[PDB]
Amino acid sequence: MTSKGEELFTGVVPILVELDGDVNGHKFSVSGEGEGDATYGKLTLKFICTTGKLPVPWPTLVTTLVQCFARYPDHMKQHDFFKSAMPEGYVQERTIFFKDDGNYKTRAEVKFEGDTLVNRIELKGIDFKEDGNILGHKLEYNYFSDNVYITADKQKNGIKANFKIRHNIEDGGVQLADHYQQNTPIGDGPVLLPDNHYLSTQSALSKDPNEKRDHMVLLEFVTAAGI
Ligand SMILES: [K+]
Repeated sequence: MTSKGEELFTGVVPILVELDGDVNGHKFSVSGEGEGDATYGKLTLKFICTTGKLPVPWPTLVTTLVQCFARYPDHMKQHDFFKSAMPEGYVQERTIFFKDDGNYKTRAEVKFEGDTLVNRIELKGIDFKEDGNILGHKLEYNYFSDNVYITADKQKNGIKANFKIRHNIEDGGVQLADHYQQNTPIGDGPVLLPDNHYLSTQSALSKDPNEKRDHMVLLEFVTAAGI
C-alpha cells in the first residue's frame, strides 16, 4: 500500500469526536461516537450536546464534526493525504462563512488515540444575527451533499480545500456556508501530497427515537473523485 497510515483503515475503526464551541458568546459542547469504514467511505456517528440545548443548528456543525475515512479508488491511492498522516494525525482548520451572517472558525486535531480515531475541535463563531438562520434555528434538518475541492499545499507539507454547502431554510431558500480549509500533518513522517481532486460527500441526518438529549445521528458517505 502506498502509505503506512492507509493500512489502519482496512477494517471498521472506532471514532470519538469532542467539540467545544462559542458562537456570539453562546457556549456549547458536543460529544460524538461511532465508527468508520473507509473501504466503503462510510461513517455512522451519533452526537450529543453535552451542555443541554445546542444554540446553533445541528446541520451547521456536520462538516466540523474525519475525511481520513474517504474511499479512495485504486487509481487514486497516491492522492490520500489524510490517511498518509496517520497515526500521528493532522490539524484541520477552517473558516466557514455563512452568507449574510456570521462565520465559524475551527481548529481540530485528528489522530489515533490507542485504536480510536479521535477528532478534537475548538470552534469560535462571531458576527451572527441573533435572529438569522443560524441563531434563530431556521434550517431544515435532513440531508445535504457536496464536493470538497482539494489541492496540495507543498509549502506547508499539506493540503487546502474549499467548498460550498447549501443548507435548506425551512419555507425558504438556502443558507450558504462557504468553507475554506487547511490541513497539516502533526508528525514528521512522509505524507502524500495530492493532485487536484474532490471528495463527493453525502450527509444524512436523523434522530434516535430513544434519545431524550439534544442530539444528531449522522450517516455519511465520502468518496474521492475527479481524477
Ligand atoms: K435547526
